[PDB]
Amino acid sequence: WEIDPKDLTFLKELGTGQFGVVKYGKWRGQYDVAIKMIKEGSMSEDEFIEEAKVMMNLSHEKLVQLYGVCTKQRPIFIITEYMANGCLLNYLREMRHRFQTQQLLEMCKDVCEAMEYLESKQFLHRDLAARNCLVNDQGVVKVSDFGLSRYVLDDEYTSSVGSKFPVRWSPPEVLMYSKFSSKSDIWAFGVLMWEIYSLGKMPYERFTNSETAEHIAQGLRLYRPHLASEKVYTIMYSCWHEKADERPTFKILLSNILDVMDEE
Ligand SMILES: COc1ccc(F)cc1C(=O)NCc1ccc(-c2nn([C@@H](C)C(F)(F)F)c(N)c2C(N)=O)cc1
Repeated sequence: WEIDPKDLTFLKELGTGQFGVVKYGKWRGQYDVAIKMIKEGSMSEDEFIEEAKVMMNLSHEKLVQLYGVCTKQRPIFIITEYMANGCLLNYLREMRHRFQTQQLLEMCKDVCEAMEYLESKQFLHRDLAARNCLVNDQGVVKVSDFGLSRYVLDDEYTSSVGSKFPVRWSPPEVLMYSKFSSKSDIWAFGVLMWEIYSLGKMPYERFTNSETAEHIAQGLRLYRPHLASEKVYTIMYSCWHEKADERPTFKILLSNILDVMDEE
């Protein structure tokens, strides 16, 4: 799990975010990697380092691989698979100019495969959204930052009443009782399908976070994006049953997605 910084070559800065600056580089001069230089005070570093091996064991082709950490310096670096097309949210917005609707369903299938694998390990993502998915050079969407919110220090992001909490991707039991489960990741997956079919629009854009929480509690749900067929909308809507036990599993969503692919 411990990578020697001597083996990294830094080649270009890709951007920055909540948890630090990201650079593209090579490991041992040969293998592409992305390197995130963790923002001081943003994460519970000792706890993340001890459990970096846990996340490194989650190996599925549709999960962005965590390769290791560099911890013998400040700041700590997190080394991952390089995703040349960057975050899915921005990539959807760029796609508006040139795309086939069948590509949208393939993106949903990629994320659903990763989530079925996490579900099989009873591993909660806790913040599934287009901004936490990445896209590689071949247009494959993969899920990233799985389980990271448990190590975030800022309560504005982790608390269900924090200004920065992902309210628009949360079911009623998370907003009210902070009750996370595989079924809250299912709800967020339905919102992510809506983000894909809306080419990166913000969910519930006319409403504030507090209004959105009330809207959801009243049973109101996102509309069908015009690119989604009624069969696709039925799948995303199935993620939004008020009762968590009524929502499907990722194995069921994957089969439904594969049925629509085989039919349309
Ligand atoms: C799989 O990783 C994890 C799994 C579990 C967990 F709990 C935490 C992590 C984690 O912290 N990973 C560190 C990391 C995260 C995202 C990028 C990245 N970001 N971006 C862009 C948006 C940008 F703009 F930031 F560069 C890429 N293209 C990136 C790229 N990989 O090409 C790089 C490294």
